[PDB]
Amino acid sequence: QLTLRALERGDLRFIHNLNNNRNIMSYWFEEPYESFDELEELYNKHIHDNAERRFVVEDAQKNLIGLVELIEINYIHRSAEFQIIIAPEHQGKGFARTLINRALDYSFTILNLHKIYLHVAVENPKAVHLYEECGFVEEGHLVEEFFINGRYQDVKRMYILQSKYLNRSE
Amino acid sequence: NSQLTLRALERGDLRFIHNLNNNRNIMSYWFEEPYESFDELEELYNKHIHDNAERRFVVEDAQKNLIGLVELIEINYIHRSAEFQIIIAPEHQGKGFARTLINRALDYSFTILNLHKIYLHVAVENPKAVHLYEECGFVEEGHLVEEFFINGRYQDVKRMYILQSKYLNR
Amino acid sequence: SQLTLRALERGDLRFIHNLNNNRNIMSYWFEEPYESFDELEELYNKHIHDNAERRFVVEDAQKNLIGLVELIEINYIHRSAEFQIIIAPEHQGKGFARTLINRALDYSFTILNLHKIYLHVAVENPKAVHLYEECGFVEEGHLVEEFFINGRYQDVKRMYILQSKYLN
Amino acid sequence: QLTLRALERGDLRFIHNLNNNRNIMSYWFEEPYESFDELEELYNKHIHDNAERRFVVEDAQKNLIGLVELIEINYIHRSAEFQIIIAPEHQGKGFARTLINRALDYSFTILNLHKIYLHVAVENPKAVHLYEECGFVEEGHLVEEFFINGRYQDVKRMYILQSKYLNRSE
Amino acid sequence: SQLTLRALERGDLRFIHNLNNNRNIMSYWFEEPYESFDELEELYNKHIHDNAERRFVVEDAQKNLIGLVELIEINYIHRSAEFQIIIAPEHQGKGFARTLINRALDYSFTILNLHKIYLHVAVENPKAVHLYEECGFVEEGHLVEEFFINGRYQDVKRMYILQSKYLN
Amino acid sequence: NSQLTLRALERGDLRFIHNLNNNRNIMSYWFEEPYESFDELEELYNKHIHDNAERRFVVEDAQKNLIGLVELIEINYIHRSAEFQIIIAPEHQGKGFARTLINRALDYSFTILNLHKIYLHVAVENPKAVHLYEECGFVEEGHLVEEFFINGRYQDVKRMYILQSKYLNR
Amino acid sequence: QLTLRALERGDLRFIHNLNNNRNIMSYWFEEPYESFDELEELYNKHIHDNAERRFVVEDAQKNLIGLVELIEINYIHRSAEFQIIIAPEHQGKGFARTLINRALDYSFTILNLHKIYLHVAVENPKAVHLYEECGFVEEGHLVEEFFINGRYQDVKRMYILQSKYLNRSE
Amino acid sequence: SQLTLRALERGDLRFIHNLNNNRNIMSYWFEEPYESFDELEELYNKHIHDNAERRFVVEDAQKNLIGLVELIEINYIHRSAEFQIIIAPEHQGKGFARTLINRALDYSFTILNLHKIYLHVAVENPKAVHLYEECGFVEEGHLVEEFFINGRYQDVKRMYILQSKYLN
Amino acid sequence: NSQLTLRALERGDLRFIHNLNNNRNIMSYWFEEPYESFDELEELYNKHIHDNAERRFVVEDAQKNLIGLVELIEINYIHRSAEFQIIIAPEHQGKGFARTLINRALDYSFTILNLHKIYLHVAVENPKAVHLYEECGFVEEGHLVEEFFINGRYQDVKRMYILQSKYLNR
Amino acid sequence: NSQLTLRALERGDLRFIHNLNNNRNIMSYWFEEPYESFDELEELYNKHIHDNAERRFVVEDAQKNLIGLVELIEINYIHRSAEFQIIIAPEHQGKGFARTLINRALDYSFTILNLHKIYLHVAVENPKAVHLYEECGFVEEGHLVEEFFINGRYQDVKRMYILQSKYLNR
Amino acid sequence: SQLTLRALERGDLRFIHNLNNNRNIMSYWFEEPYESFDELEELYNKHIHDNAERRFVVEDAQKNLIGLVELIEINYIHRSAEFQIIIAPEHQGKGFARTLINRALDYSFTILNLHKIYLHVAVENPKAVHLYEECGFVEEGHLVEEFFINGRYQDVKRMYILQSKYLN
Amino acid sequence: QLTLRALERGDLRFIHNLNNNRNIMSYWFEEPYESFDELEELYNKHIHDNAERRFVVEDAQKNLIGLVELIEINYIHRSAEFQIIIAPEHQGKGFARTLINRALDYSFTILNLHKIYLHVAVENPKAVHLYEECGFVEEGHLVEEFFINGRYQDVKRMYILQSKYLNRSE
Repeated sequence: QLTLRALERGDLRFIHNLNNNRNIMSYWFEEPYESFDELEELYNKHIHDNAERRFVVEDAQKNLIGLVELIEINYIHRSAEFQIIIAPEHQGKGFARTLINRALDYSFTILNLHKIYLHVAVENPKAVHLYEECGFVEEGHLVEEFFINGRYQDVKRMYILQSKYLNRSE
Repeated sequence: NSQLTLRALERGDLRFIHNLNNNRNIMSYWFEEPYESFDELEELYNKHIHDNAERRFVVEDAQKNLIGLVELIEINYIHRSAEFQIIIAPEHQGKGFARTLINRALDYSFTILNLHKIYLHVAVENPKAVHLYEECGFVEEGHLVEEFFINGRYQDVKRMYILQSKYLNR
Repeated sequence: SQLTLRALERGDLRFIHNLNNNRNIMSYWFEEPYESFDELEELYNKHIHDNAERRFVVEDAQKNLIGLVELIEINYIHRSAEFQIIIAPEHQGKGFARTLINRALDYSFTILNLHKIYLHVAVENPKAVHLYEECGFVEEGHLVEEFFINGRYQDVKRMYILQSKYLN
Repeated sequence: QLTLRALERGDLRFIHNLNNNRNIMSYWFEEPYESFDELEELYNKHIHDNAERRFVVEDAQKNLIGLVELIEINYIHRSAEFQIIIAPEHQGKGFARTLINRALDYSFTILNLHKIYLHVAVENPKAVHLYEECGFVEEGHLVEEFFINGRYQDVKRMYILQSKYLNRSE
Repeated sequence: SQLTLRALERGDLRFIHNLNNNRNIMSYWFEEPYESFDELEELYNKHIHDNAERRFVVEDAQKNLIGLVELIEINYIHRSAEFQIIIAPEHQGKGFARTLINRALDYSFTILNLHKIYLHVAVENPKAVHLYEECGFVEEGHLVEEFFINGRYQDVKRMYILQSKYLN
Repeated sequence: NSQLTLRALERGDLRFIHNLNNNRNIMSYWFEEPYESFDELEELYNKHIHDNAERRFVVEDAQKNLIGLVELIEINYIHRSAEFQIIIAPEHQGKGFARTLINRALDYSFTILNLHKIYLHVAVENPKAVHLYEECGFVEEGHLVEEFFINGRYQDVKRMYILQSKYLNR
Repeated sequence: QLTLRALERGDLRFIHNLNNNRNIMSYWFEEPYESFDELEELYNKHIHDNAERRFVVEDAQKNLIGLVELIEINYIHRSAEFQIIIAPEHQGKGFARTLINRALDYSFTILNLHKIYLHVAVENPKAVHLYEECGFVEEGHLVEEFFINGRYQDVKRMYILQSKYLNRSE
Repeated sequence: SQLTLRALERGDLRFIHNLNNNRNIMSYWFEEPYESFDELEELYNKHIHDNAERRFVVEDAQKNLIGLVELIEINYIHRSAEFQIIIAPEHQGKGFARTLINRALDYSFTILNLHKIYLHVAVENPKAVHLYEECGFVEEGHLVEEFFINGRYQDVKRMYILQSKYLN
Repeated sequence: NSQLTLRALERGDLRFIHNLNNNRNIMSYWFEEPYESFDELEELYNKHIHDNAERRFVVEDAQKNLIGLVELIEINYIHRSAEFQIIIAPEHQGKGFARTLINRALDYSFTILNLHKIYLHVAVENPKAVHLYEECGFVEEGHLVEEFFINGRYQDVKRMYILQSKYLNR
Repeated sequence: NSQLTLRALERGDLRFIHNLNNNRNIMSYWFEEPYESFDELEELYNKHIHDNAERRFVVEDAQKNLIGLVELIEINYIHRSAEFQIIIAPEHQGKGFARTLINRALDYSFTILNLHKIYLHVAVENPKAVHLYEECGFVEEGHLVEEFFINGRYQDVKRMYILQSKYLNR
Repeated sequence: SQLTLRALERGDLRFIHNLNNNRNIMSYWFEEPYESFDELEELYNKHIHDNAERRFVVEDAQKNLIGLVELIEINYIHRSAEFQIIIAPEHQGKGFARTLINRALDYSFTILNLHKIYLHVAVENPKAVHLYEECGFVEEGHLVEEFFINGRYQDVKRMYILQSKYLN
Repeated sequence: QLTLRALERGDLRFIHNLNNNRNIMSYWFEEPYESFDELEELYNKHIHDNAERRFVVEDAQKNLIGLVELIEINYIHRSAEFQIIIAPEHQGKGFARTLINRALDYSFTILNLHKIYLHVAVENPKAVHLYEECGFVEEGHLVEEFFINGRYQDVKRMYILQSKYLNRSE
């Protein structure tokens, strides 16, 4: 029922809405301010940048569900950072696990990456737990790494390896 | 009240900005010349799309009437300071929006941008505005003598500030 | 209160093009009455950010375009500028010049903080000379054969007014 | 009833038609081939070129009657070449003399030129005679100057001076 | 006679975008199935004048887009090129491949004056290998763990045909 | 007949040119590859707008149906020569337009461009076209051996010419 | 004995040395890091910028003594910020007062400015006192305005007016 | 015969830079005495092909640079220009001004075919006013508080001479 | 000791940097590929002249021998963090410069740039370097699993940090 | 004599050209203003490197002294005409080089460029030059009235020509 | 230990130009032996930042240039690259090839983290084929009439080695 | 003893000398005028043009002997035009046949071309004969193809095929 596809110029109004939402951008440790023009100019700049893959998530109806991104893709170390956003209107419909799996399938069966890692607020224990259920393991607890809502907060760095993902069941 | 929102300035808001920027009585509050072609406005908007030293916001109510403008300018990377400036459109002056909007600007400065100090300039000959700012936590740190040429003569201005520690501990 | 000056905009260029291609009108500015819309628009573009001029269109309360007022050669150090004005043919003879001249001076002296505004006017236009005198300008020069206009060289008055005089 | 005005981009389709007409271009010693794109690109190139003035001729109805041009304007010698075309549909309505006078008025009373000259085929004696009636005098008979319709042809160069034009009647 | 090859055009890019973002299809070309329309269109623009490739869309008599055929890495001296073809899902199983393969060879050999056409095909696609053999291609290589596809490295056949064989 | 006209190629004629340029049976007569995207065609058209070494014409009948193409290429400034090439669209082949169009091209070459020599190439294996050109005054000056690769083999072509003096004295 | 002249490209090595000196840049509230290339590229950028005047100070021997700058020159308000540096090797030779006077003469008798202001650390009372002796008066005491050597510090803003400078003695 | 005017060249810019940064000299031209060599050289470059000015350096027989003469704001239609001249400090008081003024007029009137040359001169420089009168210039304006110079606004004479007067 | 100095990287230091960047044993400490043409180095240096997100320093002794390199990268404007990296040239390893240089980098970060947190990466399999950093006040916040490909296999790295408040209060 | 050679103008000849172009007495023969900075000369030389409408030559003797300049300008592609102009440097005037150089220019025009007609302009008030040209085969085709402003007044000029057929059959 | 690979630099281009214009040498790479220094240098410039290749020059202990080694068509996903090597004529026959081949493999497998290195070698060069076999490469293709070389089409072996085999 | 190698920028002075020599350029039907700047700019333009190969000929001493070029290389028809120049000082030393063979070897054994053709004046029978001895055969006698030294002249077009060159001896 859910499909990941490449980000397109016609999806930019959707991204713009997310990028200016304080409560969504807080999960990505980003400032919730971006004019359409900054957004669109940065999109243009990175069209041919091989160090990132940005995906939009659609349901069968072709409602826009959210965003998945693989960034800082490094081709010697074969690692990338994974980050995901599910739009407020679709939060709590049970789609996260499916989309995490899609991202990992893409990473490990298409791009042939070795390692995917992510950052998650220590004060978001529900997401830490979801990630662990999907196979990620804590490799760091970064102290006062990000300033979020008036104070410095700690974050977990978590990872999963291609070997585990592909071979755990063997 | 909670009805008001601050959001990034967008290209579709420029006709509203053009109107304020060509209004002598609105520009006088910012000590700026009330002359700007749409082309100058737009080309400067284009020039500063990626300028990290400013944040320009448009104020809207629940029905999306444009209420005014809030800007943080001269944002400094080391000293962690910025200048706050505001414009409430004539038809909305005196409604009680100002205190709310000042608090929103400070929240953005202190809880998102992680700045140390916000300062502003306001005319000595506008004592009721000075009073309002005092009630909002700003304190006078300077009284600049004959600083700006306005309406045929030079005027004095107060320089007023507030620090992050004070805002966050009130 | 009825007449207002506002910055020249791209949508006003057809009006300007019309005045700029009118022989009678451009003779008051000592300018050649030929300018394609492309030359006009390209020069407009070129000077968007030029701090040395301020070009204004005059509008009545109904938003009819009445004329143009310009402050040019604005100098940073000397604090002087040249003033020029055109009232469209369909609106001359309605007594608007005085109001418009005073608005230009108010702008120069209360907003731009200039020290001196000067202008040039044909010696053969004594009515305009008299009007400028009534508004406080005084002759400081009688330029001999300064401009070629309709087959002959003509003389022009240079007239000025200071900030100190205007504000007092 | 006739008016000369600056050539505009919206008159280019009219010029294009003239510029591709063998029997009209022969009077100007030009090749009758010009794509709209060549025409338009050359127009663009010369927008700010002070060495030429191109005019379109209209009647009161605002029918396009023809073209008058002053080219190779030199500002030390104060001379320019005059050339005119009346569209086929308006030839023989007696407009040439009026338009020659307009061009001379412009040259001598606006641009303050000293001398206007023109070239006319020796085999176009009617035009040589019209020009003489309007004050031009032959200063040259250029031998085999131009290749026109399969052979080299001779042309008259003719001129008029500002002094004569302005002062003849005095 | 029903199917035709013609040059790829800008109006065909939505069709290509669809195939280029389809995982199943792009697996036949050993390519990553992600390409924004902007990347596609920008690369199209970049290669307009590139003599080293010829990209074709396949159309039936009704002008339905059936697939794509490409001649790439066309070499000037060696007179070789790589052939690749995609038939859209909605049109596979209709027996068009043979016709299309022959059209690509006709183009290469009767129009471009090439000496050799080669292709790559997954060892795990024996039906495609057999089809290419029927059309005159012969295996010249069995490339070991050449491409990573769906979580593992796969082997591919390299197959070729010469102009001399095709024309005789 | 006199119904046919030659005129400069224009941007609005390019869809017609695209059609001919992608037709294998039309391009074979010019020894050119029948593949050209509209973008290649248009960008090359743009590139050559001001190229004085060619003249490209479109043929139209009285009702403005597009009949074909005539081109003079490789026009040389010193040697006063050019290559003539023609295409009559399939639906108009065999109507008797060709002789007229060849005469129009020669008239343009000799009476307007003042060229000395026009030459052309035509397939030896198309003897009836060779004959037509002979009837039109062209004479064979070469028989180029295996000059062009066409349809899987090399073909010979005649090189045929006509001089200005012959055309103008017939 | 001392002369102020425009900054030149051959003075850039001198400026580079000052700009990378922690104890000199602290007086200007600037970070003491600037590659020659950043310096030179910024110089190039600002060649025609009318909002600043940068001067080098020489003695009769043509030793480079220091730097004087007028920045943020505003031509409606007629104000500018003054800042000065005397090289370490020339500190304490009694040149500051002379160079302050030179700067004020330039400001008020050449550029026709109305007001010059400066910023000086509250913890640099000797300089505050020198400035007062030269006619500047405190108009502000800016609280925690700048981060300097591990902590936020206060600064005085001080000014002098053209009227006072020119007319005090009258 | 000893003194000559020739076009300004790139190798003369150090001389100009020196005069342009000299307070006493630039006061005669009502200009700010600050110009980096880069601003000077960049402006020189910008105006290489500008037809509205002619800048000259003055040389004696030994090729010593004596001064500068400029014809600026040359107008195409009105056939007027402004003349300005500087004689380097080391060469003032040698009586060269008269010769140089006449050379500038010869250029304007016998080469550029101008109708009018005008200049501006400080009212507080009566010796220069007298010299220009001796060379045929006459006052046509007394501009009030036209330029700010050394802390105060000063008046300047505008003076002119016509081609007809010069050639006869 | 006090003999060592940090200063901005300059173009004349690039041959020294080229040497380190092409040394497999030096680059291994930074998890980077030891291949960089002088042209790549120089062009990237040019590209980043005005990049405010990094500070690159060269270390010199009293006699100006080049000792090594210190860099603060990924400097963030909001979170007030940066990554610290160091290289001591082979001939100067083991001399006792490292502790000094680490303290100099922290002083710059905390007393000039006003950063909140400095972190670094160091190989788990280089325990003595880990120990040194611990003695210098860094604490382990992560142990990144198979993070980098080095010499034919993946290696783990410690992520270690220090905060401004700790450095400034020691 | 046969000692003289014509060759293409080169960049290393521009100082010689600068000298002639700034000489009032040399430029008067061409009716041009004797003012040209080296930069104007050089930049125009650069602009016209590929201009096919002119051929500029430098004259040298056997010992390579620069003798003068010969130019063919306004070379027309259809009409097969050009304007001939010459300058003999002052020190070489009166030596008998002129007739030779005129014949060399005509040989180039008629035997290499295949032009039909060469014309020139020469002052009516320089009758001995007119005579020389007549002896060289040029014939007067015009007497242009007050064509050029020279030395304070307008002067008349002869327009003289020679045709290819006459030159080639003498 | 005597021989080293280092990145190609601008100062090494004369050496490369010499090899690139040598017919005998370039025949081993199936390349045309013509390249002006300007084409070479311009292409070098173009590819400075191209991540898909690594070009190396080989030096002995005395810094004499011995040869060139290149890793090209480096692929991001498949983790494959093509290896090619040239030893200058004056240095062939000294037994350096083995060392250099192993250095290229060490780079590919221990630094670039590649999965597969392949190469092409003329069937008519059995000595080179044997040397590559000794270094662990195995034939995966025999490409028929792949390259035109000295008047005829020649066959080439494609040979490969995997990371797993090299590291174990 | 003779070697062909790619043309280089340091050979341009040699080419310039040839390109300005009337008696050498006549063999190539080119105008003998080319400034160094035109030459060098055209060289630059064509650096990457795959449709030509330009070679210089050296002897063992590394004297520059002449030039060989393959131009208009077409990669579908596999044909190119061959042209050669031997410098005047080396004419008649018997090098032509060797250099023709070198060019043919390059064409047919390196570039894999099918056909090489050339143009040679009918009035240069010695060269026609040399070419025939080297295997070229006349395929055309082009009538009044080129204007050379005051009149139109005829030229032979001659060719040789790869099949003949490679297989004649088999």
